Amino acid sequence: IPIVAYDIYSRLLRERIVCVMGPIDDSVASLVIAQLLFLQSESNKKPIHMYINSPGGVVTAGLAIYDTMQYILNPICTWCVGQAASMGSLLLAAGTPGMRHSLPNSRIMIHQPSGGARGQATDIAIQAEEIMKLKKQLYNIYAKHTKQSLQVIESAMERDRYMSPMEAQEFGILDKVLVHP
Amino acid sequence: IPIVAYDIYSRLLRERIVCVMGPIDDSVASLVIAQLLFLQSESNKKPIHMYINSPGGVVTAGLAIYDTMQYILNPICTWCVGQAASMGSLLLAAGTPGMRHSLPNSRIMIHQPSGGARGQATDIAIQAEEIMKLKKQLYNIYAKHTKQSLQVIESAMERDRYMSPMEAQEFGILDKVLVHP
Amino acid sequence: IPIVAYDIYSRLLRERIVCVMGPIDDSVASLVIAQLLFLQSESNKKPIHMYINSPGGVVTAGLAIYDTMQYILNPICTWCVGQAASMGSLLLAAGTPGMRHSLPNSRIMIHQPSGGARGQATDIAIQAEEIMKLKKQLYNIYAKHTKQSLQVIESAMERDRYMSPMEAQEFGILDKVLVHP
Amino acid sequence: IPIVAYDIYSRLLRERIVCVMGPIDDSVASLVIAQLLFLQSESNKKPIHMYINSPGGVVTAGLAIYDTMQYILNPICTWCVGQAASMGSLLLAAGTPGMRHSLPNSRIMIHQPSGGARGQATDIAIQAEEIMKLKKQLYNIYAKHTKQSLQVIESAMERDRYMSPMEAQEFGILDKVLVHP
Amino acid sequence: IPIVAYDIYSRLLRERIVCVMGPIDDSVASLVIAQLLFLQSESNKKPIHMYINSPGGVVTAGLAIYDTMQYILNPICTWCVGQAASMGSLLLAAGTPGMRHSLPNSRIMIHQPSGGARGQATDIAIQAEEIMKLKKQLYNIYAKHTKQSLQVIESAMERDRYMSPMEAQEFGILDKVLVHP
Amino acid sequence: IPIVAYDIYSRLLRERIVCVMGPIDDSVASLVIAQLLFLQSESNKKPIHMYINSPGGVVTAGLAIYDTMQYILNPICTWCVGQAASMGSLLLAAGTPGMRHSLPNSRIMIHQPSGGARGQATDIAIQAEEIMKLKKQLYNIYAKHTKQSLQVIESAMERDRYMSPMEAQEFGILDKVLVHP
Amino acid sequence: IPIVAYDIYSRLLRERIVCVMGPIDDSVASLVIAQLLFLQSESNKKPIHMYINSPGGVVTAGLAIYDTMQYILNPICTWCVGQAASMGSLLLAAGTPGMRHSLPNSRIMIHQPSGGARGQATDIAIQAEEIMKLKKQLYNIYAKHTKQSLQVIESAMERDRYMSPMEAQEFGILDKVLVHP
Amino acid sequence: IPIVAYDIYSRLLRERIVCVMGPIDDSVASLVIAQLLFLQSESNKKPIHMYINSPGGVVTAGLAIYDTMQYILNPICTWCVGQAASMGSLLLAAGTPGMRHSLPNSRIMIHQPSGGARGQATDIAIQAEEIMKLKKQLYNIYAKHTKQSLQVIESAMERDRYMSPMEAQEFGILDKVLVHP
Amino acid sequence: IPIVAYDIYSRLLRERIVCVMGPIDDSVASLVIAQLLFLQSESNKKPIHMYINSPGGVVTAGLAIYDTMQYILNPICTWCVGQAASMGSLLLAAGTPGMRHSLPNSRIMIHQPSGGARGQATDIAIQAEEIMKLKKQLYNIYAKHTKQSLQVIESAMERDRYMSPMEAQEFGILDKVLVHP
Ligand SMILES: *[B]([O])([O])[C]([C][C]([C])[C])[N]C(=O)[C]([C]C1=[C][C]=[C][C]=[C]1)[N]C(=O)C1=[C]N=[C][C]=N1
Ligand SMILES: *[B]([O])([O])[C]([C][C]([C])[C])[N]C(=O)[C]([C]C1=[C][C]=[C][C]=[C]1)[N]C(=O)C1=[C]N=[C][C]=N1
Ligand SMILES: *[B]([O])([O])[C]([C][C]([C])[C])[N]C(=O)[C]([C]C1=[C][C]=[C][C]=[C]1)[N]C(=O)C1=[C]N=[C][C]=N1
Ligand SMILES: *[B]([O])([O])[C]([C][C]([C])[C])[N]C(=O)[C]([C]C1=[C][C]=[C][C]=[C]1)[N]C(=O)C1=[C]N=[C][C]=N1
Ligand SMILES: *[B]([O])([O])[C]([C][C]([C])[C])[N]C(=O)[C]([C]C1=[C][C]=[C][C]=[C]1)[N]C(=O)C1=[C]N=[C][C]=N1
Ligand SMILES: *[B]([O])([O])[C]([C][C]([C])[C])[N]C(=O)[C]([C]C1=[C][C]=[C][C]=[C]1)[N]C(=O)C1=[C]N=[C][C]=N1
Ligand SMILES: *[B]([O])([O])[C]([C][C]([C])[C])[N]C(=O)[C]([C]C1=[C][C]=[C][C]=[C]1)[N]C(=O)C1=[C]N=[C][C]=N1
Ligand SMILES: *[B]([O])([O])[C]([C][C]([C])[C])[N]C(=O)[C]([C]C1=[C][C]=[C][C]=[C]1)[N]C(=O)C1=[C]N=[C][C]=N1
Ligand SMILES: *[B]([O])([O])[C]([C][C]([C])[C])[N]C(=O)[C]([C]C1=[C][C]=[C][C]=[C]1)[N]C(=O)C1=[C]N=[C][C]=N1
Repeated sequence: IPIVAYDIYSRLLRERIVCVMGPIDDSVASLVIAQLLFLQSESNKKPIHMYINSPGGVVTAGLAIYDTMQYILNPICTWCVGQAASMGSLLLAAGTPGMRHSLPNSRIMIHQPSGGARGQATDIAIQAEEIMKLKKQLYNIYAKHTKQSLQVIESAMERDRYMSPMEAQEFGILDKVLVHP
Repeated sequence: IPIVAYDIYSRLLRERIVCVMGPIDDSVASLVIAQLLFLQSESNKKPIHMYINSPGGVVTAGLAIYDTMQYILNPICTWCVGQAASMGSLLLAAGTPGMRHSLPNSRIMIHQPSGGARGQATDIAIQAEEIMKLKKQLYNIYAKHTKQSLQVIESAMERDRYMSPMEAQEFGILDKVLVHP
Repeated sequence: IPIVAYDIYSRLLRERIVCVMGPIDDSVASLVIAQLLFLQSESNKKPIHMYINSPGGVVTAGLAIYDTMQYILNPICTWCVGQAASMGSLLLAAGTPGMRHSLPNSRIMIHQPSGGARGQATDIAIQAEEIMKLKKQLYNIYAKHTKQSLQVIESAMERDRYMSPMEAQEFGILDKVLVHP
Repeated sequence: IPIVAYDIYSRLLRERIVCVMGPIDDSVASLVIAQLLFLQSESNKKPIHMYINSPGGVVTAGLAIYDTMQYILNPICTWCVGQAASMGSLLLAAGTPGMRHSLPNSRIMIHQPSGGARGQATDIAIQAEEIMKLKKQLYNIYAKHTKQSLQVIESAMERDRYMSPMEAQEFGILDKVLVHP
Repeated sequence: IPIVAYDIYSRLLRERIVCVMGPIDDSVASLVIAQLLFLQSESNKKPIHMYINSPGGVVTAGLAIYDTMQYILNPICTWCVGQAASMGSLLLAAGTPGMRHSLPNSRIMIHQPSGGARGQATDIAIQAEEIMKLKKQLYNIYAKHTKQSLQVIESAMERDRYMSPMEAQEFGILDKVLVHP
Repeated sequence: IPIVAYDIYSRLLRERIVCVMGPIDDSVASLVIAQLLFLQSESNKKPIHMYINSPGGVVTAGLAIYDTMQYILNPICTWCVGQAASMGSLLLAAGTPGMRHSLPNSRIMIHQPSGGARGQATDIAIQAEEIMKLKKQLYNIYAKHTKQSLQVIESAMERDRYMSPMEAQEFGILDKVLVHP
Repeated sequence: IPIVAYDIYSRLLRERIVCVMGPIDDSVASLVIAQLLFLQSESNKKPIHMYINSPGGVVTAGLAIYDTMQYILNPICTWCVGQAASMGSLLLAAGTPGMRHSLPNSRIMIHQPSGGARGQATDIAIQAEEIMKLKKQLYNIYAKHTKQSLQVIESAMERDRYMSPMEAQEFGILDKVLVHP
Repeated sequence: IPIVAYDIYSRLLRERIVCVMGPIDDSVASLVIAQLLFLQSESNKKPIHMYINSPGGVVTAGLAIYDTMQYILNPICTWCVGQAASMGSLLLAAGTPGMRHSLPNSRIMIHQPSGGARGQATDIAIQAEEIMKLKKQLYNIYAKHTKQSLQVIESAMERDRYMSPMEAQEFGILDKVLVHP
Repeated sequence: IPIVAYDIYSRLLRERIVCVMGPIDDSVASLVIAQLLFLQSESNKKPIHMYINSPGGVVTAGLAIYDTMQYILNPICTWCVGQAASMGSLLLAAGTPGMRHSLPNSRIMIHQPSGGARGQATDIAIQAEEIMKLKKQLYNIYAKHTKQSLQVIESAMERDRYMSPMEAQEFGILDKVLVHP
């Protein structure tokens, strides 16, 4: 990591740029929330830019970031660079309307959640009930921000669904596919 | 394994004695069914003795043995030696009425089934539905042979429930606790 | 393995009983085919009994057994004991019409094939084309023996589909659910 | 970890924000207590904000934090971000009354403690007695802060019990579910 | 294993000699019970000789053997060769009165049972209750055959208690310490 | 492996049936050659039946079998059961003209050889020259028995090429696709 | 570890607070002694606060800390936070009389030392003699600071003995159980 | 890493030199994009120099860098040092026309993408469709910057194709092969 | 690493001394090139000293360094300390004529390149062609700087060829063997 607020990510932080890179877990989520709360405290008016290059991650860690993005007053511009899959595509869609961007060659992928269950039949019934609830929760989120109906969402996310940026724009995950500024 | 129809288990087979020992898996189940079908073909009238010392095992392997025991015409005497837990307690209860035996110091344990699930939320919902069906199936079997109501069965099997032979007799899992012949 | 044509499976072979137990691989398939060809050479008229307790296995190994069952002149009675999943459910359905049996508590499961692919994009395109062809092949087989239409087959096998013996009979996988002979 | 009191968590510390993130162990507990004692020494009047995103952890480490929260004079606002399970849900409930918050999409889970025992029968009897005492201890804590009766607590925590924020508010684990400030 | 009913242990079986050697598990217990039932069927009058050299083993496997020894009509002579610890000392004490032997340099050891427990606090409470019951069970057995009071048994077995053959005879575990026949 | 010249493969050997099953290595090749030489010595006139279910194997081991098949005077009938890939498809094609068979659902696959090289640049140049020679060798063999030109062979084997039995017959790998005898 | 004498533990050191956290080994002991000697050199009059959250540790490492606590002139206040087991409970008891504190929900555990021995019988006799001496040493220490007789100490520490803070106060391990300052 | 903006890579950053070294993954891509955005913000007019020594890497990580290079207004000079294979050769070709350089002894390699697929046949069909789309995408990129037709691109990239710098210049991957400045 | 531009290698960098130590890989090559470009930018006239102690390394990483040495305008003095084998001997020979040095007891070794190949026969033919080209490339480099004919080079490098400094000077790898300055 190179040095220029000294190391390169801190130097970008002064620009109000937050990088969401790689798998999203609790540690990653913790960091991003900290930066979003810091950037809100520096000012509640200036936009924040979130650059997303992620294969996905943990649902509750992603929902933590998503709630933080909704809760802070700042407008948030989201940028898909390279890929946005699972949680990364959800966070991309959660950007302020008219402020959700992709580069020309990024890939978007959406799908239903996956997990596991163990134990006695009663413990398994509880855990299956919980992942079903989370599935419905996530589908509501995607319906809200993309404006697609629940039926469309359910049909699209049953299996892995890869999108080009133009397809994603048509779907409602993002607003602009920009080549040059 | 010692030699006396030559090795000691084959020598017992001539007595119409089948040994169900240790964990019950497909291989074990395969063997026991083979011996039961052989002993039926040698005669459909003479009783068979099943000696059970088992910690439990795979549900479908156990249900395979259980169905074989019901299907053949021979009366089957069951003997609890040492322990009968999970499937072993179910097979013990499945013996011909009035022919289900324990030695004085054997332990019986009954409980609900356990397992796992993996994959997408839809795959998990299917697998949880399947272990729930198996649970209801097994509870019906225990209710049939012990004469307890379903409510009693459900209450008893929610957690691990260890029994002395006298308790098991009271429950209806077995008929006789014998010290000497 | 006990001794009574001496060991218990050889002793059953004299009864024209073939055991298909556990995962189906090339070795298992090799054995079963050998026994079927032997039993045909001993006589082409007498029925053969195939007892199936299997979680599934390799497609080509299973198709090897399936072709052997069709090719020999003998009628083949199939028996589901414990479970028939994947290839095991297909082999169960491949028994001579009116001769396909389940015990009361067996579970049947049907689903589409699964696999993997690796290499260059051209190698992956070839391997995906091959598993697609195998899927269509298998669906034709199930349609033939169950008399369901292809559409029904495709709908049923998209995900894991567990069946009781009565459901399986309704589906057309088997003819008789027998409690006692 | 980015740099802006220089690194991002230290920069939040100046805001009197303590982050309780991931599994709670002795090291984590040590850190949180240190920060709480530091923030009390900086002033005993100003509130402290505890942001909780935790799957749970060690009972004594969690009880250490819980006692520290009760002992210091400062009011403590608790924030559920993402999830609060086991100890995390207990620490969330331990916040100053009227000051316990969740974001809209957080999950709360409550359950009884789990552990192990080994050794001679006398050693096992001691260890089982100890985890039983800890269970009663924890149930008293939850009853105190949620105002539910012990009977309700015992019924709810026998198995894993997941809650939405509104359900948690109804239960008494938290006071406010906030979308925007 | 050398050959002389051909291999050396089978050749001893014709003498009505059963060898209980090494750790006692289900497999070992299965074998010994099979031999005891065979030797009873050959005649119910002739004594059986059990030669014991064991460090101990599984409680239910040992109790299986112990019940078999009580159930068969034959008198059983027990021989301590080398050591009898845990279950081995219990099986030695279970021989027919006046027929329990040690060689001059054998060691006897008695102690309480050991085990483990895991899971939720409710599961641990059940498992601890079960090992306590087994402890009381075993102490009753030792009191019966040695004629010591329960209080003496409890005091002696709290910790590992090694005995010479003469001490064991004084205790009541055995009757004769023989140098030459 | 079951017993009926006693075990099932030996019992088939008396029928002049050789089984080529699974991966082809030196050991497998050794066995098959031994059986072919034995069956020739029993008579040079009677046909031999080779049943092939193989994923492939070592080139020199396969070429060993192939040369043996050409060298012995007996006509050889080849049977594809399940699959014939790599060497297995070559051995299938090497059967006596008009005597090469597939079952209806077998898969045939043909491809070029694969391997590795290591060492100094001079050692690598030698090893690459050797696998190139082997490639040309094998393509000549396939051209001979299928009657396709070298150009066709080279085009077909550049990548993995799966065939149905009818396609294989069209290609010239086999003569008859038989459903029933 | 966060930064505010800069990192949080150094910042507490300026308050004369020493943290004894987790397992006590030579490294941990080295650190604590260094801090105690530093804090004595800064002044011999001002009290030191030792916060203890420990599962236990090495006897000689703990005795090193204990001797340092006795040797320095400063009064030492000890605080049980979360747990004090083994050496942690001993160090808690070693605080200046009237200055030994617990929070309400801490657990105290006392027990005898444990270890191992290896080698020749002479080497084992030496090592057993050494752990016996250490046991007597430790029991004298506990008797001194708790004012219990040796007999009481020996009885209490034979097995693991868990205490609530009030029980510990009654025992004499600590003076005050404080809820709020 | 040596120190002279202090460490050697930061010291080069002040020269507007970005190093793309070794395998290209998300972390590497993240860093390079950060530096490119920083260098654009320092001025949009001054050229950037990208030094490439890479064996290749992840497609989406590489496409992320490639899109960033196109999006920023600065001209970008690319330098092949040592090797440019896979993504490294693509990034080399993506430099500003007339500004793409190689040293005399660098090797360029181009080839099609590689990957894997797993799961059900439907999941495999989706994943194969996705790598096919990515292949077409990449071939369009190479056609754009090298000015070769798609047919030429497809023919060249079917297998690994190594190039000297002069060959690469002829192909259109680069403009200048420089010995001295 | 000790501190005196602060750590010892940075302190030498101010002397225009670059250390090439141990195996040469991409990371090592990256560092050396960075330092050479930095030292050129500080001035294009002042010589650079390269101290070489290397067992060898990756060809393209070494060729990267070699091209950098040729490209920069500065004269480069090379010093063999301890050993120069493979790439290390090539880099030693690449120093400015009259400026290539060895200490008295250094060992030089030259040999041909080594590697590996895998895959289909076509992939292996490509990879063997590539290592052959690299071999010819390297032999041209050695011929250029040592002034030996290609025939001499080929003969010398077929096997490992160790040289004393005087032998190396005779060969033309270096100019001066210095005892004292
Ligand atoms: B995605 O592919 O990243 C996807 C999120 C999408 C639905 C918005 N991720 C998941 O579904 C994860 C997968 C995972 C499981 C286990 C560890 C790490 C990642 N599922 C969960 O996180 C999860 C959480 N609670 C219950 C079940 N599954
Ligand atoms: B018992 O304790 O043996 C119990 C049977 C009882 C309910 C009559 N066994 C099980 O429940 C087993 C546990 C197991 C799981 C996995 C491997 C081996 C054993 N459960 C199952 O076999 C099972 C089968 N299908 C679905 C889910 N679980
Ligand atoms: B079943 O669940 O057993 C199922 C067969 C069903 C469709 C009649 N099995 C498979 O689909 C197997 C799974 C498997 C993969 C790899 C090793 C072992 C088992 N699939 C294949 O065998 C296969 C074969 N060729 C290509 C792809 N997949
Ligand atoms: B929770 O799920 O985090 C839960 C706490 C809840 C009851 C408030 N955690 C536990 O119960 C832990 C689980 C655990 C065991 C072992 C290592 C780490 C975590 N139990 C204990 O910590 C514990 C402590 N002492 C005795 C027994 N169990
Ligand atoms: B002895 O030392 O062999 C002793 C038996 C004695 C009391 C007559 N053995 C045990 O107590 C065994 C130890 C053991 C545990 C686990 C695996 C193997 C051996 N205890 C048990 O077998 C047991 C059984 N059920 C519950 C708890 N412990
Ligand atoms: B096939 O897929 O089985 C194929 C044979 C076909 C061309 C008739 N097999 C091979 O090409 C084998 C693959 C292999 C390599 C290493 C171990 C085992 C199998 N190739 C060789 O055996 C081989 C032999 N000598 C040199 C190079 N490769
Ligand atoms: B306690 O549980 O931490 C306890 C101390 C108590 C008696 C005040 N600890 C010990 O007894 C330790 C256990 C241990 C053994 C080996 C490594 C680490 C910890 N015993 C000893 O340290 C020890 C030292 N010398 C001889 C024997 N045992
Ligand atoms: B090259 O050799 O680096 C090449 C890129 C070229 C086509 C411009 N790389 C790939 O094709 C990579 C290989 C790889 C696979 C898995 C992990 C790391 C690298 N392929 C992919 O990244 C990929 C991505 N999505 C789907 C399939 N393959
Ligand atoms: B030397 O011994 O360091 C020698 C270089 C000499 C010819 C100037 N090294 C090599 O030949 C290396 C060996 C190596 C292989 C694999 C990893 C690391 C080192 N060969 C190569 O680097 C290479 C590169 N491309 C193709 C084949 N071999």
